[PDB]
Amino acid sequence: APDIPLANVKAHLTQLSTIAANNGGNRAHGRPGYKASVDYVKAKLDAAGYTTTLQQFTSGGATGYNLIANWPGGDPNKVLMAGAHLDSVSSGAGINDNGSGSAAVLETALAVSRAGYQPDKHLRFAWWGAEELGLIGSKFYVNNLPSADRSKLAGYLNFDMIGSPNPGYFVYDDDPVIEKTFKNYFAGLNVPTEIETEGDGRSDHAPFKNVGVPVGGLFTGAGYTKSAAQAQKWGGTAGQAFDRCYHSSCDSLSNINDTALDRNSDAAAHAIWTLSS
Ligand code: MET
Ligand SMILES: [Ca+2]
Ligand SMILES: [Zn+2]
Ligand SMILES: [Zn+2]
Repeated sequence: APDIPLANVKAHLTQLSTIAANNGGNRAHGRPGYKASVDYVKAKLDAAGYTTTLQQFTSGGATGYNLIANWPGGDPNKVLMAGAHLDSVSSGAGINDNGSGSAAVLETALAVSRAGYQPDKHLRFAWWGAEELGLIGSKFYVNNLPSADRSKLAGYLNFDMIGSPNPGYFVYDDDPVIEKTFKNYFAGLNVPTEIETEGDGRSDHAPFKNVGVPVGGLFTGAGYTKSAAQAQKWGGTAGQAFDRCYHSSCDSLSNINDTALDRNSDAAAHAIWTLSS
């Protein structure tokens, strides 16, 4: 797998920050900042050769969208998917929640095209709308997939909050093979990992997990407080939240830890290449 360049991921975060500032200060469902975010991600993918689909749905009286991107080729009967929600809450730009995961998945998709990668499994990437209203966009996607198509899913990898300013390195404990793939990557960097417990079923992997699709993912922490033992293994500040700007107006470009964002972007690419071979 390629090393994902941190500067390219940060450039996507800068564009999402400008989009929020030009649209009222947020990228929330039903507000202009959300569709403008979708348009930016779609344009980058279409230029790189992906087949893109916009899936529209209505929630809370307003139109939302999921953006699905398929890399042509690979086995149609074994699909590996990776995704991230693209909406924010209405209090701010949502740069760590979840510009961080959205930008890492987007740069991984661009890296597949730049590398001229031809995977054995078919690759599909998704950016979900309306996650902050209760996983509405990912539930819409799973509820509308025919059973024949659901059975072709080999795994779904989720990236939601991966650049927290006082980070921890948490790996989901769902499918064992996906979990081992991430743990082995961090082992090679000599960075310890812990099992994800703060978010539980509260992100877009839940609808997939509930229908039997293997899932996994990465998380760097939200409102919970980092312990002394955790600061000893990862640095940072014990007694402070992992993300002091969770769902706040201060979840801006300054609310990102570059080391954690780079490590988790590189781990995302490593898992995508490893599991699609
Ligand atoms: C990964 S669980 C914590 C984040 C939560 N899904 C959110 O969007 O706020
Ligand atoms: Ca990197
Ligand atoms: Zn989130
Ligand atoms: Zn959130």
